[PDB]
Amino acid sequence: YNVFPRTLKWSKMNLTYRIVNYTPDMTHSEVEKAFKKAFKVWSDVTPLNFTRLHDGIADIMISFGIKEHGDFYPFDGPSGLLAHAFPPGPNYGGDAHFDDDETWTSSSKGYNLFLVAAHEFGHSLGLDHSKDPGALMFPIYTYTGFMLPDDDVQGIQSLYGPGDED
Amino acid sequence: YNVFPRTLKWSKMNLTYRIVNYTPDMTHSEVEKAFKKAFKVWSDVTPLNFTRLHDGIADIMISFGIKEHGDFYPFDGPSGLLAHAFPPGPNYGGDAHFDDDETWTSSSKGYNLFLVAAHEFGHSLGLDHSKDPGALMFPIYTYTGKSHFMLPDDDVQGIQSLYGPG
Ligand SMILES: CCOC(=O)c1cc2cc(-c3cncn3C)ccc2[nH]1
Ligand SMILES: CCOC(=O)c1cc2cc(-c3cncn3C)ccc2[nH]1
Ligand SMILES: [Ca+2]
Ligand SMILES: [Ca+2]
Ligand SMILES: [Ca+2]
Ligand SMILES: [Ca+2]
Ligand SMILES: [Ca+2]
Ligand SMILES: [Ca+2]
Ligand SMILES: [Zn+2]
Ligand SMILES: [Zn+2]
Ligand SMILES: [Zn+2]
Ligand SMILES: [Zn+2]
Repeated sequence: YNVFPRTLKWSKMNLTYRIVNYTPDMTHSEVEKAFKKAFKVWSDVTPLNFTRLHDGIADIMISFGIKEHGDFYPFDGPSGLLAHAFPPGPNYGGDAHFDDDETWTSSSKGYNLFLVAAHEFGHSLGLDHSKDPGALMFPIYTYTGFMLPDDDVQGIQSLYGPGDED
Repeated sequence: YNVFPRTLKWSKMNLTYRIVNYTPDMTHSEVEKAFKKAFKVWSDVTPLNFTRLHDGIADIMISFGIKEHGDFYPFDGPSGLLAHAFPPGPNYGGDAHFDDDETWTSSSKGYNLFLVAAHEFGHSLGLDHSKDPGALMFPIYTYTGKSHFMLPDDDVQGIQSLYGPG
């Protein structure tokens, strides 16, 4: 027999993602690089592995949409809500949605896609918002050139462990 | 940091359920008796008690739906997904939905509702799928043709590890 896990987390370490569509704001290449680096933020401190799929059903389906886009969390046009992601689970679980009424960038203008994605993928892996003001999972956007804060390290390792520690 | 905490088990032994609507396939009486019997499977070997409500909010809301039916876990017409249930918790937690594109029966002409409900209520109470091929919680429907149902030992040990013996 099997009881349900104590916390919402993936039960396998090999996860797949798919970029379903792209923002007008950045090249395909810029978006792919941003997401790849965002996943590496988390794989670097756990045993998780992320492989990209070009079609079909992935564990983490990533898309850009506006207003109503197929869930209970409609976006709201420019400004306000920027993105959201669903906790590990069946079907839409793990999926990450970005509001394409925002301006997404590879730089410090608008919202840096890498940084917001890194935050959203935290949710896709089972992290909620943190009260640690320095945490990646703190619910307020900040821009910098990346090292993952310790609060997020402790959080993600509480779920999946550290993977290779060196 | 914060993770998404799972309610492993119900915090209370006395649970309510409500049959929100009914399948065309069976009489109201047949449906009510199947669900009552499905709960009895679990209450017979634990301290859990189940009482039916006819109106308002209940711990376990039971309904029949087709395709997209309000939770963004859509059913798929005849065959495939038969039903799903949410693990213990608030909101949708505990709720059980049956695909009304399936044929439901009190016998063997279709899917026996009692059996599928007994399995689905296992999920409502915090059981995941078993790997024991003889378990009720094994994810493959089977019908024995016997007038009496005996809860397999795997499921008994499973549910009692959560709630203890009656
Ligand atoms: C909806 C708002 O949530 C976010 O998207 C979000 C992005 C983000 C980035 C940083 C950060 C920047 N440089 C270093 N860190 C740790 C810190 C918190 C953050 N939150
Ligand atoms: C696809 C979802 O899984 C189910 O709906 C399901 C129903 C079911 C019934 C029995 C059974 C019948 N007679 C005695 N047992 C133990 C065993 C396993 C089962 N799984
Ligand atoms: Ca917005
Ligand atoms: Ca998904
Ligand atoms: Ca845009
Ligand atoms: Ca179906
Ligand atoms: Ca409920
Ligand atoms: Ca039907
Ligand atoms: Zn969304
Ligand atoms: Zn967030
Ligand atoms: Zn449903
Ligand atoms: Zn099941």
